Amino acid sequence: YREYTMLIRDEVVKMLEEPVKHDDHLLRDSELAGLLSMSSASNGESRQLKFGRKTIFSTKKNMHVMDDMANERYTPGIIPPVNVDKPIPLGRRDVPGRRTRIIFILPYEYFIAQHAVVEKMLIYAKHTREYAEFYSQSNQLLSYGDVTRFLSNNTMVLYTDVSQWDSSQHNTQPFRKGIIMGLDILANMTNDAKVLQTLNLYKQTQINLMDSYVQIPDGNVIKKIQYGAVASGEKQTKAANSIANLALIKTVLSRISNKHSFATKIIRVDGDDNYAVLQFNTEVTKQMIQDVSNDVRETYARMNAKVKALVSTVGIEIAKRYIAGGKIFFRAGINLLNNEKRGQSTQWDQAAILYSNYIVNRLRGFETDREFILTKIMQMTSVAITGSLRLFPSERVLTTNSTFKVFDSEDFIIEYGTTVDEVYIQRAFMSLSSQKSGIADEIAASSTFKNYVTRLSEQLLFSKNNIVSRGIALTEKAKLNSYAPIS
Amino acid sequence: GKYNLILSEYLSFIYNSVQIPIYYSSNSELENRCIEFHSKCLENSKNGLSLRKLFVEYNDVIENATLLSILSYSYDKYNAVERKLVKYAKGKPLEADLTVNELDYENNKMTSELFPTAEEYTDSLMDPAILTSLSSNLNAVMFWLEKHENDVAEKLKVYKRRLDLFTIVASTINKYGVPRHNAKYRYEYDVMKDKPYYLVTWANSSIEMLMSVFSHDDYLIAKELIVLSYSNRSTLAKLVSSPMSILVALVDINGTFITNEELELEFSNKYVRAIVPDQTFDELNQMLDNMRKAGLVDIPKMIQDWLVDRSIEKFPLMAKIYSWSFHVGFRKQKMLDAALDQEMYREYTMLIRDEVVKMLEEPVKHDDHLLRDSELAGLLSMSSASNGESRQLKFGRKTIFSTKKNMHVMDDMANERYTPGIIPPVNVDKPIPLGRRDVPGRRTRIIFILPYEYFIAQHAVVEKMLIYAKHTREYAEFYSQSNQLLSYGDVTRFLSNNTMVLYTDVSQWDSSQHNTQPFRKGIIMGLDILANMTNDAKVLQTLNLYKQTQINLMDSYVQIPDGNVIKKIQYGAVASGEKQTKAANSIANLALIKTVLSRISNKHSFATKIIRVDGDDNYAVLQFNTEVTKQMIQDVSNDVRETYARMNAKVKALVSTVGIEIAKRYIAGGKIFFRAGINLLNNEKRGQSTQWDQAAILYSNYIVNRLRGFETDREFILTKIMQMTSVAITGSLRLFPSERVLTTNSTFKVFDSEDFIIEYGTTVDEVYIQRAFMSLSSQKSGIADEIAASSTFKNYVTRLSEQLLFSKNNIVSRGIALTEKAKLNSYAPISLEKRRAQISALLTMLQKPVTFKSSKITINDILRDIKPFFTVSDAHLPIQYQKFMPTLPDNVQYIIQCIGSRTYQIEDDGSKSAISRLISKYSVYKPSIEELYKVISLHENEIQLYLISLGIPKIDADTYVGSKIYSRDKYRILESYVYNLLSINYGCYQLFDFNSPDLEKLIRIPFKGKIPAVTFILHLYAKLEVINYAIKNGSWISLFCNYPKSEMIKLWKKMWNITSLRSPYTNANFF
Amino acid sequence: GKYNLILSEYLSFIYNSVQIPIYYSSNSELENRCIEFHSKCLENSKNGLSLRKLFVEYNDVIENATLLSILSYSYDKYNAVERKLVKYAKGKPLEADLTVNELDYENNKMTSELFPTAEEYTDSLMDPAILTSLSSNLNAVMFWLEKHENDVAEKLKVYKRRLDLFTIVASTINKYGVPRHNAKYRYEYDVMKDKPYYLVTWANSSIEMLMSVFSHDDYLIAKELIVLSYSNRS
Amino acid sequence: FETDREFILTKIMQMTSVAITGSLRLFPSERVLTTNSTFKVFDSEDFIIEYGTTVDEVYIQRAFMSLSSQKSGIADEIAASSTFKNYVTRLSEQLLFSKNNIVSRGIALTEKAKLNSYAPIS
Repeated sequence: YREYTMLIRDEVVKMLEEPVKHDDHLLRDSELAGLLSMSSASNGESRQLKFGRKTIFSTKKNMHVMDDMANERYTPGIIPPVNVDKPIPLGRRDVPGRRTRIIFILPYEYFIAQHAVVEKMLIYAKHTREYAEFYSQSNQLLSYGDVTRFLSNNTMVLYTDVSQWDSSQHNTQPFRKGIIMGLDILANMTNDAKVLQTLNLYKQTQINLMDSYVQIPDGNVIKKIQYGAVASGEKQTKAANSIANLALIKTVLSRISNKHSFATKIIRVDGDDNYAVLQFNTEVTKQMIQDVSNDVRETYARMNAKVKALVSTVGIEIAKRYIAGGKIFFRAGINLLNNEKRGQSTQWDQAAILYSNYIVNRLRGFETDREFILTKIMQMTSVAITGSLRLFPSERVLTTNSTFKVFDSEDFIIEYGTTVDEVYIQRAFMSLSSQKSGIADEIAASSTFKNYVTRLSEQLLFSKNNIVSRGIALTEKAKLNSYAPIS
Repeated sequence: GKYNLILSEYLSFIYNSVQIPIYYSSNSELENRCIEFHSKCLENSKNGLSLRKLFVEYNDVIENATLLSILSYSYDKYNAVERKLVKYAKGKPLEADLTVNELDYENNKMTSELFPTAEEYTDSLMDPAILTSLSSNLNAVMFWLEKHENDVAEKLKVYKRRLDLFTIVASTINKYGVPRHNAKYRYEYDVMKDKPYYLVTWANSSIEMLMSVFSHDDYLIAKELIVLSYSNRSTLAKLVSSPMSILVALVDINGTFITNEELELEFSNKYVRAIVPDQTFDELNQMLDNMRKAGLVDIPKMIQDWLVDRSIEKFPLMAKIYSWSFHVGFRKQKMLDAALDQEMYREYTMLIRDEVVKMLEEPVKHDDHLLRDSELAGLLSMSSASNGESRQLKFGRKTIFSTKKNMHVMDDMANERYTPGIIPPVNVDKPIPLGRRDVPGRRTRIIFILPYEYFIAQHAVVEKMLIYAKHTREYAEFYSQSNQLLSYGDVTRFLSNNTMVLYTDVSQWDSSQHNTQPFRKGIIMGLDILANMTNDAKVLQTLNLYKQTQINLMDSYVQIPDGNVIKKIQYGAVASGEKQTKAANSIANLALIKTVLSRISNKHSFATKIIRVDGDDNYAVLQFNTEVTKQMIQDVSNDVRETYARMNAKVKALVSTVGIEIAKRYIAGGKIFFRAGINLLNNEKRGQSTQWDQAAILYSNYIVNRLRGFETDREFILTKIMQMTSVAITGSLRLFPSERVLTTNSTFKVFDSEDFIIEYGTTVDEVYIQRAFMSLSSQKSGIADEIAASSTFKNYVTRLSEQLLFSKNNIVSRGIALTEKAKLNSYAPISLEKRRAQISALLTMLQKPVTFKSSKITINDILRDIKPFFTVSDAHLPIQYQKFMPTLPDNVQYIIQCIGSRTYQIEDDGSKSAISRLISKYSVYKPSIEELYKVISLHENEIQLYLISLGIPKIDADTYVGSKIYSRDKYRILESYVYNLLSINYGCYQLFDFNSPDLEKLIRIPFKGKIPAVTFILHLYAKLEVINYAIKNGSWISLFCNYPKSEMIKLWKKMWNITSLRSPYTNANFF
Repeated sequence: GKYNLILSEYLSFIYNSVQIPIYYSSNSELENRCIEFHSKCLENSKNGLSLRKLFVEYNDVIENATLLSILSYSYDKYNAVERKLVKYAKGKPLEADLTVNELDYENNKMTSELFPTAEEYTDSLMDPAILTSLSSNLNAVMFWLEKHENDVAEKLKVYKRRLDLFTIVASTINKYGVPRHNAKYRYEYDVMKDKPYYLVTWANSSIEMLMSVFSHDDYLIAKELIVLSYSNRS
Repeated sequence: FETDREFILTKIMQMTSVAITGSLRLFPSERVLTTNSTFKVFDSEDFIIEYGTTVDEVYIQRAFMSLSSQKSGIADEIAASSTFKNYVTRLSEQLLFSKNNIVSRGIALTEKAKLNSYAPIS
């Protein structure tokens, strides 16, 4: 894993080489940025809180910062240990046709110590084609065209399914070693306390992780076993995962070269799949593909990693898209009548979501009869005013472009008030669009909210910032509803 | 989307006895389908039948319509808390060591002890003051645990920690039972009588903290504070935080950002060795010992471990502690106790007077119109004036208990009582009532309650003072549009191995009985000097009246309560409550440091590189003609402290070479840090906000904390919003508003469906609902209108105008009336009448709309138009800027790493426009951005009269109307209005450099025509879109725009017809 | 933001017998959460159960949504004024020197004197003409005093002044009781018949002025005008 | 003259509230009360006027405009009699030549805007 981890570290450095020496303001003030980002942060345990003179069960990580700051408990410089003493709760992600995967549940100190670095990492990715997921504003079509591009009778394509490898206990040591090693190299590049502070804190996240215990339930009881594998839940997850996956293919591809001579035309990563089109100084024979595939699989095997290493000359399949016959294909299996998890959406939104799902499927392939969908919307939107009187909303109410719009009167086509009635109703609907919450206001009434906002601003403003200040408050008052008692 | 589904779990969790979702839609056919589905659902449920078949029979409704809210038919008692809590009462209750609080009542005794009788009890010492219940918090916490009782790996560990801790709360609460809350969310005497007085507030703080834990350290910290706080309620917060000041000095600086000539943060590679003297280390040991001798164990140990290497890389922890110490609650002691704490000043007072003069030197000689008409300006300002006693009033034929100072002016003017030339004496005869301000980890401070004559005699002078401050860097709080980042960069700037920094904590000095004489003498002396500079009666009248405020103050008695009785003691200290408070306080604090710094010079020779003030802290970086030695720092600090001592002033004078700490921001390791302790489940005081606004405020608080450091689990916050927003239509039927209703940008918007990211109606439904919500946005008050019907209101408005207008001012006149009709609601009978009435309209609103005569356009409508013309394509941005605010969540920090950040505020009021300056140069009136926006959108002929109507000279007024500058001014007014509507200055955006060269490249926009308006919005819309994508993806996207020339004209019309959406809770503005 | 919370004090102050906040939001998911929180709150209250647990279970609603209004379930009679006022009726009622007004009816006589019979009475000479009640003003004034009964330093002095003066109003009004207002916020003949005709308007003006005092001078002024106005009305 | 702002807030609280039952009053919130609309009573900070900046304010802002102007079952019938039609036409006949209706539509509402005054309509 010397070759493998070495690339992971090096990739980390490039992504953060120029910013570190210059002493990027983002790196220096990483704490404020991560703090601000919380709205787009993961999730933590549904802790207990008190604001003013009441109690709540908020699970949102941002609010935790509020309770902690207004309680002298807030201490980001000290990132909670994720081991036997204070293990990691657990979250999950289900998907049809695949073993269930777990999701960590690290506290907020972790997101804060990871937002700036990852964000800076992504910018590098943003302009690097190897990362087919980030590059520019690129859509899946660009990725599709790139593969067919070099396909010729003298070049074979190779795709993989490193999903299991990303959680292989073997992977964690290298993965963590490389990230930490790079942070070390970057730290010996600056003399800025703010940056070094950030460079160091990120390093610690990896060290605490190196040995992480999991609060795994086992019935109405909560067991507590160890865990030497890497899971998702960190900011760097999606970004760092790619770095590793890209690092892996580079390692396998170079090793196989020892035997056959090719030419790496393109190399790419995409979550749980990494591919590459390599050209050969001669025509591709069945024997050649069989040999390379074997050499590739054995190589993957040597690194003790479970993977689906296939090889072709005209097509590739991966989790997001499959190119069969030179044509681009997308899977179309989004369960419509069985959701993955019970979120916080409402029955109405549930329907608008169902219609959204239906359209995506129709576009991709699978097509549930539209009459059936209309029926569901009829069932899902209706509301009862009495025990023997339901009120089924009309098509105009349902499709008119508003905050309650569920679908379209003609799939793929969006209409806009053209008649007087549509506009008459259109202006009328906006009225009762945002109705205050007898909780979302009082919360901004406690010293906690005021201190948190002011505390964040005091290190963000100089003059009379209120245009900025007014927005930050609503930024929270827009997510706060999440909390059951408010939603 | 996860919020709507999550809410289902919460409801099913609480209720075990139906859930009738409600779907709406812009689509007309679907809408009838929605109504059928809804109607059948009630029938099925009120008949005890299934509903699975109905949902299948309405897949279109579920999948294609929007969820409007979820009805809940229940029939228990909402006493599920008593039953659920027991499962967690397995632990052993906590016993408070009633021998910890210096002040008896600060101890967590049994309520029946502190208050033997009901007429003696007063939740005035522990009131959460928040419109949410303890049972709710307990309920919310239990819901999370039920949901995450099976999580695995690290997620589980969070549960084990959360599970453990919560047990401490459940076990203790269980012993006394779960206190019942009344409608006013207060805690009466009967419930409280047999329970540990400080129980309810404690549970909120413990719940707030335990639901903010993730890593092991969070747990020890939440655990230690949770436990000690139960008994210690007067020094835990102060003790835990205290050492942070010394710690900042300890770490060196490996590369930091500074302030360059263009006053923008610039990355510097400079290195500074944090050298500290031996004695300073002992000072820190004592802080640790005091923490130790006070019960602490693990937290002290942590700092101890940190001190072995003092690596900024492991500093994040020290920060979590300082931020966490604040979430222990508010130190709410008895008013009297708070009140009780309260030759060589020639140099000191002399500077205070001189500073006062400079601020008012040029204006006085010229005879500034503001100084001359100070009475009208102060009168107009009343809306932004302090507060006075809730007097008794009569308007027309009724009676009211208004506390607002402006209304007092109305009663007095219409009663011949109004007499500003005679400012009420504030002594034994007519003492000063009292107000208060509580803060975690600090002795309670009092607030005067002077009448309105005082604000009026102080608005113009202070306002003129501030303008001077506005362009003077010494006052780090006022200078330009400066944000805290500029202040941060200035300190690191000169830091070198030949210069030591010095910070102070003059908070106590500002209230030291010693201070009042000098402070007042200097202000009065300066007024005397200024008075002998003019011959203008109006100005001299104003210059004199201000002087008197000081003289009446010199000897001020306080109406201090002492039980159900109102004592009346003296008071030789200065307090807040005057206009000049914040401004004058700084003058004094700056005056103080100048005095100490000059005196110390007598010994060592340095060079004052920078000097600054900031409320209760003042600092300075001084350079030395040689390398700084530990001995040198020890000597200077001593000389400084002794000097502060000579002036008999209690202060925290520290000294370092690499870091500084102060009340607003601490710079440890060359990196800028902000505290993150805003209590979420325990408010300071019971304002006039509503339950809904309370929630939007809570979410605001949560985001600020996340951004600063502390992070309460977002799921918990969602739960609170679910509890706080819901409203009952019957005694067994609550109506929980949906996620679309809650997050859609409106006057009821509480949060965002993705923190740090603001959405805008893009679908037909969002807009359909968006236009619908605006309707019932402002509902008349059967009080706020009649009040404008009495001769009082009419006389007051006319009286103010008669000395403000000449021509037909009504554009100005119409605004002034609403200016009052917008605050008037404050008065309980109006806020309560409007709030209660709003519920009937709101409940009905969800029911059935479909009939609205929309015609008004907003940002939602404008932005929706531009969307289709933007072509997005993957782009890439490298991370180049280092980190300086290490706490920022990774997704937020990433944007700064790529595009950078600004150390300035974006003009969002039009204050920097030529027309505004002209209106200000001659008239004292001040039209808002909205007024400037409406006025600018007028015809040249109309605009000319407006200026005349206010007083601008015709020669000058005519010159503007034509002039090229006016055209540009038309562009600037719109810019300020637009930025205001995008809160570009609040939230997390205030930390983003929106003019970043790096961000600008990602946007592509051809100039179809030199039309500054449209080119502007397309660009800003382009920038916001790219930033938001960055936050929600970690990758960048590049946008292209081919907006047709024809489309631009249609869009141009829309730009001057955008209305607003009030919701103030959204307030995230922290630095 | 202080207005919404202040309103809570006022409601809790007036009602002692529930308060069901109502939150709305543009966010759709939060909105359903708001509805759940609202629905459960009615059920808990109409069943005499707590609500502390529910608020914790809806922190998102309190913190992130907007307050739309605050419902109030009461069951008394809104006659809390009679009871609260007595605490302040300690002072000695004022007696109007009916020998001050050149025009007889300008004098603050007993209504039954100026208008012996009901068909003769006419509030046309003292009608506040405002759609607010005297009891409300009295109620509002009492609320402020309860809230600022412990203020310290100079703030307290404002209270002492406000406290003193108000007593003049409370003491005088108490002697005749607090006049009841009808839907039209007018003052009929029966209520007025045994009270100093110019009482209601006077109380409004006295209340308006005493709630406009701050400095010592304001007090003497509010005090002198308040007293002389009771008899002098011309 | 300055009446304590807290007192004024109290009056607004009393004056705005509305009862739906005999034992249930509905006190409108601060957002409902100060948000710039046809029901706006005051400002959350005297002398300063705000404008919807958050999504909620705008969401509510568009919603309030809806029920802003609700027809009067009297102000319409009045324009239905020959009297109103004759009066409008009579005034216009000596004011117009071509197809004036832009002007004509306004005159009618000019009256339909004050007509409410009449008690039975207000």
